[PDB]
Amino acid sequence: EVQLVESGGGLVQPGGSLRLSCAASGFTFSTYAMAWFRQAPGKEREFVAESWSSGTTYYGASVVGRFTMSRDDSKNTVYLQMNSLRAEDTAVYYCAAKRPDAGWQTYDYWGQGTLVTVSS
Repeated sequence: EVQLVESGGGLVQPGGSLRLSCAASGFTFSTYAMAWFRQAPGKEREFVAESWSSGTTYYGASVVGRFTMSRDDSKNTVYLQMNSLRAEDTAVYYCAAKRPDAGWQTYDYWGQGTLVTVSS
């Protein structure tokens, strides 16, 4: 079955940086959109970033200019580079995958997440 596996979570101080990665298999990676979402304690899941093999990449309003996402289609891996981290970036971060022929909010596959804590 499809696997999406996040790596890289942990504790970072405010102002620090952290890079997450997500390894994908079991579906046609090159044609899907890959995305990062996050869920802060007790809140609804929030869009973070999305990237297509065409190069098109875009971000949530709260993170644009601080986070960057990249994809390595040759290695079935995506990355989230998080800079200038803030306490309110604390969340479980999830990788997700979306078919090119699905509605723009329909994500078929979800990783199990990685915890990121930003605290002094």
